[PDB]
Amino acid sequence: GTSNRDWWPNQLDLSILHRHSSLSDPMGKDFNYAQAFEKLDLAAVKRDLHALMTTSQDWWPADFGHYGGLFIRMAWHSAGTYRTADGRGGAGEGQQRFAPLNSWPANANLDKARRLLWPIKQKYGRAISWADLLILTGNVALESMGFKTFGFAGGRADTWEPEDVYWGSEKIWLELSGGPNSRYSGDRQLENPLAAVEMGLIYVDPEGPDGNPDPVAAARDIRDTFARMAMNDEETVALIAGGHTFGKTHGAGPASNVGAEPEAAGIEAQGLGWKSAYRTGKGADAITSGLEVTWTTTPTQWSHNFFENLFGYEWELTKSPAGAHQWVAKGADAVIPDAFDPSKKHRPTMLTTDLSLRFDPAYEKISRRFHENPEQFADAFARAWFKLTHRDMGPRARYLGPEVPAEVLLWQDPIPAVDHPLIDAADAAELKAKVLASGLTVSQLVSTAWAAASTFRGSDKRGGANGARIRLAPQKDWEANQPEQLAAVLETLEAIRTAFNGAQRGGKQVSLADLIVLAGCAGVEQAAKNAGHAVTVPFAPGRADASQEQTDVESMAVLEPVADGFRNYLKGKYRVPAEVLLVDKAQLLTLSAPEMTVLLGGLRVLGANVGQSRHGVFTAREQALTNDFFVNLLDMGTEWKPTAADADVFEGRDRATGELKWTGTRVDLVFGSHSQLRALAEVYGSADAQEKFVRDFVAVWNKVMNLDRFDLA
Amino acid sequence: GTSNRDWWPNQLDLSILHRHSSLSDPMGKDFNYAQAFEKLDLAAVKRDLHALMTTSQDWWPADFGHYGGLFIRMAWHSAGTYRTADGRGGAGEGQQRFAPLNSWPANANLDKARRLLWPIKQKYGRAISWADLLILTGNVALESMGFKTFGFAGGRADTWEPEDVYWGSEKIWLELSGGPNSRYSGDRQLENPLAAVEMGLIYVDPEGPDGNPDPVAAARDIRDTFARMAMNDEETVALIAGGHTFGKTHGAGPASNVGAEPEAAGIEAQGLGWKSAYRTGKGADAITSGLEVTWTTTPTQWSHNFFENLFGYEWELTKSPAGAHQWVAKGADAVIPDAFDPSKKHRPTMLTTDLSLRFDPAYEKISRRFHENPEQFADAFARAWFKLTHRDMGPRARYLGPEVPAEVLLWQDPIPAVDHPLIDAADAAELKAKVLASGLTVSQLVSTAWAAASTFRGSDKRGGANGARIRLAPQKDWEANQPEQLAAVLETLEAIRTAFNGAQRGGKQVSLADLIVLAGCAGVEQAAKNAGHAVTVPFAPGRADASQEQTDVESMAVLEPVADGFRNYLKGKYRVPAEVLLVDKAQLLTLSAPEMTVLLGGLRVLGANVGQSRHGVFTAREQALTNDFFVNLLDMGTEWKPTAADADVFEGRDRATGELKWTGTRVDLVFGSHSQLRALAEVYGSADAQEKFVRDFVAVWNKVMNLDRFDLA
Ligand code: HEM
Ligand code: HEM
Ligand SMILES: [Cl-]
Ligand SMILES: [Cl-]
Ligand code: NA
Ligand code: NA
Repeated sequence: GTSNRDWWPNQLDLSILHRHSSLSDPMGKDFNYAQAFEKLDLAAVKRDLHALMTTSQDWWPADFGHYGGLFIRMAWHSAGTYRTADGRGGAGEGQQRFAPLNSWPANANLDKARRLLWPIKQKYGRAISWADLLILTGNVALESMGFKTFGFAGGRADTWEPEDVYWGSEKIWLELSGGPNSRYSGDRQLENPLAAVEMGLIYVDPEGPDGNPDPVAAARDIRDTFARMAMNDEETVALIAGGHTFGKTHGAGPASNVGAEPEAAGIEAQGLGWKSAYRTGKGADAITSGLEVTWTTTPTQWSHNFFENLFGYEWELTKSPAGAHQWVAKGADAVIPDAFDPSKKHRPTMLTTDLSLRFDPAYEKISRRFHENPEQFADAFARAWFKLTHRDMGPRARYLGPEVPAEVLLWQDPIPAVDHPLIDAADAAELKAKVLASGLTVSQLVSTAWAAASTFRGSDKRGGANGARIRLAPQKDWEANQPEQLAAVLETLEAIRTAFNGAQRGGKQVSLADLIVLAGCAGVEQAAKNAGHAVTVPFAPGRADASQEQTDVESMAVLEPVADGFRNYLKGKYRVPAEVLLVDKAQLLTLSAPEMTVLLGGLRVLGANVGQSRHGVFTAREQALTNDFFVNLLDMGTEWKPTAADADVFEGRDRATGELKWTGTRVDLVFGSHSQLRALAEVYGSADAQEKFVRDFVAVWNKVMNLDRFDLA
Repeated sequence: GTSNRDWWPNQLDLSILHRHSSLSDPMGKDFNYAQAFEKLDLAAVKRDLHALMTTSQDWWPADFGHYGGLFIRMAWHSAGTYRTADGRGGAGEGQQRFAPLNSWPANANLDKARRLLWPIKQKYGRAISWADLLILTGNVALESMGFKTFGFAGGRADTWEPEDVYWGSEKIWLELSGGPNSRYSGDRQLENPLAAVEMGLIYVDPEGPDGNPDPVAAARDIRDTFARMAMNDEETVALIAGGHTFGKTHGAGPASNVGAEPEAAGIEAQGLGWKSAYRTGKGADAITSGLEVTWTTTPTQWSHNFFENLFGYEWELTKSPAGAHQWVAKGADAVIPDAFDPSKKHRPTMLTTDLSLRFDPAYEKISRRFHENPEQFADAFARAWFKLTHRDMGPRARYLGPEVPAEVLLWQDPIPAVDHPLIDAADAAELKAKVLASGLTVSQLVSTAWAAASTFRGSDKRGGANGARIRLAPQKDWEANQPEQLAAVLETLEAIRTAFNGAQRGGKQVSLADLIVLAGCAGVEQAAKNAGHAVTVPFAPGRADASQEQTDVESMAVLEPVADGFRNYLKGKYRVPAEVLLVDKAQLLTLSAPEMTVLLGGLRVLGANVGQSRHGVFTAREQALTNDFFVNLLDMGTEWKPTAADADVFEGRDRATGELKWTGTRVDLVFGSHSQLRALAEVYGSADAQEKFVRDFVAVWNKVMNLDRFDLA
């Protein structure tokens, strides 16, 4: 059946903005997962999970009689898809249970792991999400095997369809670099936003880069991909060596014995995949990655044996029974237990990427320190495990249940608690009048609030105006934020703030975070008045100001908007067309297509463009809140053509005279070209639509202003 | 970016069930288009459209100084995509303005026609939909040129994204038959549900079948496609000759001059396409189809000159300036006006498909009668034009405005007026108790009501339980409806009805249509009580009973369910797997994926299967409304394998013992296989889900019962 994507494979895709509708959700529209979770008997769930660890099922027998290593890998892979570049992936949506991740080659046999958990899921129902369950199971696996975890938070609501993520452009699973759709160019430079070396891997190839078994070059891939997952060297070594303290890999026979992944399997497979024709196809005969490595002498118990083995032997390159590259300890005795036959022991083995932790010089120093100081290792691994499995959960306000660690961690972008009365409505009116009396213009107030609030992304719930980080490094210096203009607004607002706060009684004070937002609201009000409309814009106080010391400058860098169509900004030339980057930003903002449309057309007329660019400013009454963008964009009296200087800038001329009326970019003109966007623009450009436009603009403006307000959840 | 559809191109696509979300709709959740339309000054809109007909724009100059022919073609094409097989296509959703239909080669230059109407659309805003405006414009065209239309109804609400329609499997526009994705097999048998001879055409190729200019063979393709659009020979001849009374074709130069269709065009083309390098690119130089024919001596005035020319000349095969096959009158004088140069005239010309109306012997008889009696022609054309443009609008209850024709037409599947008091809540309770006391079983009652209500399709708003047509030919004899069992139920209900209605005063009576639905409601309540749960199922009276004489038996044939997964029914073996046909049915029923899931699982345990098949009946308490379908389907204690006799029937055995527990079809087991469906089944299969399951089942049951209830809109 031929589709629109077949005929016009490059047209923009707006269905990414309309996922996750109430239509696909089986829960009623008022269901609140946090409320369900908070009444869960978490202790009961944990007891059942502890029981499960050693309850072997014959359709996928437990190695060593204990599923803990399998479950650790399952939770690690749940979390492991995370990319800092866009915040997409991670554990927080339970996406391992849907395509494509349920069928990635690196997730082979995790279908079995998930299926082992169905009885517990069934028993507790909506009070524990799959998303929470995968991580809690990993925690219980660790605790069961003698490792004390740093804590756990619930609150990951389940989702009900696949998330739209760019995972790469290869058309072949596990394609090595340099193909027609390579993710690598130059000196092994991985394309942003990707954080894995091959399509269908988590981070790196366990055999080495492009299959070449060099530990030193593998380390370079490890460092790069883990950094793209928000992890530094100490965290990386702790996580790899911690995880590989447990369990084993599976490669008992040739890979050609393994059949179709879950999404390809027949209907009778009932959602499982990778059925194997090798011997019994399971247990002792399992094939998952094709590697056959068991790291420690006690694979079901926390130990310090990983680093003892890593440093205590020299290593020889060998092949598994499936033909994959791996390492075996020279001259060792058979000291590692077999998973099924108590009469069999094996020599210590390692992956190429495990050897990276000894042969990369920076990792070697950490590894040695961990070998010499095992308590350091344990604490680092516990902290890293917590970070790995919570890094996409957002502010601490979203963390639920009795095991949330009290310690505030820098990567959580912490926001101080408020410990004073908040401004009320009379105070808000007094502050908005002060702001408008200061001389700050509508363009300045809207631009500033926009810059502050629009760093939010719903993928990992980072960013937003809470914290007033716009005033700190690095946000204060981002080009899109117009650092010189920004500084002047902030000084004026800080003086208003100081004067208001110094006049108060009791402890009442306004934060700068709240004042930035409220000043934006006053801008919008003023713009509506400029257009002859009375409009009140809603404002909710309660934001606090974070410090520079609470603000990791290197972690904040990934929030920098290099493309922000809402301010007609593009920091450089990119291969993806600007209108696709606009839709991508709208998705991170949680906007629908109508919301993106209304928002952009209003911002253009309020003066929110970077540098005061006239591109898309289709009005003769700038700083007035009108639907002029739409009415003028849709006027067939104007003809548009690209400029000779720049094919991405367009000139709009009177059709009859030739006279220049406007200029615009691709992000402006898409609204007149894309047949779905244009249908939305037509609603707002109609004669009956001015009041609708104003009211829909205020609603979407407020939405953006509140995106990070989980304190009001 | 590689997508799930790239990796698994045959997996089932559930996003067809989740279109039209409140996310994508720019109007607020409370917008009601009928309430807007009812206050539109339709007379004023028509005056504006009348003026537009002779107000030429220089970017697309009006042939003859009159846009009427262009607008008639536009309205005809808006309607002309309709297929009776599934009800999909037609003018009722305004889909011409979205992909793919906006860019079909047969719709070339209708982009210009729609753009001409933006000022009016803009002026009247949400009070007239695009969908209604396209049709209205064609009526105003006709009226402006001296033709009396049959009437007009508003009420077609606009849509905001493309509909999911199977238009064929070809990957090339206008592909000739016999390719690797041919839509023809056997002796020129067009595959169902398609109603056009090539991809991107409306009905037929104007040059002849596969480009062969034989009018006799063309006539076969005309008859077949028009019948697949619900039009008979009289109506077909009336429509083709009626439409070709007006305007002209456009083929002034070679087609290689014409550029990209709108969806492929550059951003600067602002939604238009087919830009032409031939001379001025427009007006006297226009190229649309590549044909260059002007049919009558007065292309801007209704006449009977089409038939005067068709029968008063002999015709010679010729070529247009673009090389297309067309016909010219032998020996004729230059009597046809030129569209722009008042000093130039031309000989009469015709398409191959126009000549079909004289050289097909059946058409020739109708065409001669129309030639001799042009008043017969005018009335047939007006009736056909109304039917064409309204055929997908649904029951007459949906028809809005002051020009609705009072004549009731058989093709409307008309429902008599109700002229008596309706039953109240106490009456409904009395009737449900009588029905249950009669001995009719839960399975009988549920199956009967399901059979009656589930003929609805949202594509053209035909079918449903209103009318009690289940008791008439042909519904009473459809295999899926189990004719002998259905007859026994209907006799019992008719006796209850007679007794209740004979006891009343005051003229209160209950229709059989209502009692069929009410009795199904009693069954569902009884099933709930069998499970230990008291629930009330909502019921809304006001359906009426249609007669046999008010029922077109041949038009009702396309509503027969040949595949109904909700009753585990497949009338024969099809190319398309049964789970794909289930999703197709659910889309016609307007169900989401959660709604489809709940409904199916509940119908399985109520005894709704055709023939009392055990397939999918995963319960030991049949006729009790429980979630047993889901709990048993999801039990990993059961292993599934296809049977040797039939690869589409599966046995479920105990994994440990081999003992046979169940049988199922593809439609049952897809809920345990597809990863999104399985996620939904898991919710309803959980230990906390009995209350939810019952509530959600009752709600979707009531939804299905009420699909055709536009009297309650
Ligand atoms: C450079 C990074 C890493 C690579 C290349 C890697 C590679 C793999 C491979 C190839 C397997 C075998 C799959 C199979 O055949 O069953 C595996 C197993 C496993 N990995 Fe990793 N791993 C990495 C990091 C991690 C991390 C960070 C953790 C957790 C903290 C982890 C925990 C596990 C465990 C527990 C197993 C054993 C599974 C079982 O017992 O069934 N690994 N690793
Ligand atoms: C066998 C069925 C039919 C065929 C093959 C056919 C074919 C065409 C073609 C090839 C064009 C020329 C497009 C262009 O070059 O501008 C056209 C024009 C047109 N057709 Fe048809 N047609 C059919 C039925 C109808 C029907 C049912 C009507 C309306 C009742 C209709 C009304 C028109 C009008 C009014 C024009 C002139 C457009 C103008 O003036 O711009 N046609 N036809
Ligand atoms: Cl994601
Ligand atoms: Cl459609
Ligand atoms: Na994420
Ligand atoms: Na339709």
